[PDB]
Amino acid sequence: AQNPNCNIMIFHPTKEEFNDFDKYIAYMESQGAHRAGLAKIIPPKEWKARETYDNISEILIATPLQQVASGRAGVFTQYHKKKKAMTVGEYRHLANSKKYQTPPHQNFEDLERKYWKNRIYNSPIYGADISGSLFDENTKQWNLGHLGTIQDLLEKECGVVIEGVNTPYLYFGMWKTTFAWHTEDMDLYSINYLHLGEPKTWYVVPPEHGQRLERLARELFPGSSRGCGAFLRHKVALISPTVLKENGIPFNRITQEAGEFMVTFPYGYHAGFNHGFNCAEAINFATPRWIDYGKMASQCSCGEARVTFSMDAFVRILQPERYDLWKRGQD
Ligand SMILES: O=C(O)CNC(=O)C(=O)O
Ligand SMILES: [Mg+2]
Ligand code: NI
Ligand SMILES: [Zn+2]
Repeated sequence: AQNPNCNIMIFHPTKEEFNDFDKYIAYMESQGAHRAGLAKIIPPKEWKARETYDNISEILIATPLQQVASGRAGVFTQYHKKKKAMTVGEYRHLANSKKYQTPPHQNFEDLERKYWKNRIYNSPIYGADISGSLFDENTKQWNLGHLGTIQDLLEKECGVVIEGVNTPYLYFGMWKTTFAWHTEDMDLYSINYLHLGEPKTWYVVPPEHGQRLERLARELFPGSSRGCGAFLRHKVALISPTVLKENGIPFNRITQEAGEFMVTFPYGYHAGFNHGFNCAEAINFATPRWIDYGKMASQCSCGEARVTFSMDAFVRILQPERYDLWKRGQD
């Protein structure tokens, strides 16, 4: 069995190996990469996502989200308070202001220590979940707006044609902006490209151990757990590395830098934070190996998780017993 300790693997494809996206995912899996839940892919030196980032300031962040925490430093939830619209140039200036800018630090480990010590005492503003792409149309390799769609994969594997579309999302971050512990919708893969700016630190639980994280979360967030049998689908709970280690939960960590891709694998729980002003692009995708995870994915039916149009068909076809209850949650 490849990668039996479930370590995060880092790949360096050549320009020739970068042509065929599906083939390279399957290669990484042949080497055991999925067992970690997360892999890093450094593009060949010949590749670029676009020519420059000099002209992005007029993108609009229609609903910036202020991330307000509650709890203790290592065990907390966050809620998202909606703020007035601002442009990417306005948000970058805000991120760089004395109130929001990254503090002085020695290295990534010192900054990580400061994040976990101090996150809860501040409310950073995240420009998350913005439909769109920064890949040039002429970039043919690993262009997250040109991937094979999840609806086409379901149709190729299972024969059933379904409605829905699959497009990328932009994330504009600042110091301390946070992504809570989650797996993807329907335990899909995700791919994330960090276009510019400061790093993103990731934490991940191997898929084979995801239920250990769920049991810890039910203990640490006991009211939330009574409210919903899949409350991590709400994407609000944070648990620090120190707390995970104290409770014996297997995990790994890695920092992504500008110019690098990360792939999350089906049922790989992940969480993390941004180091300073940045911009990432991400999208969900599927492969044949996903289908079995989709069939078994938990679902929130309490009403909180509220998701895209295109998840309807995935539930309806892969989980017909759950469909009626889940759809009530959506309505
Ligand atoms: O970058 C973020 O805020 C969150 N990203 C992801 O969870 C992902 O790419 O799967
Ligand atoms: Mg612009
Ligand atoms: Ni994710
Ligand atoms: Zn719920």
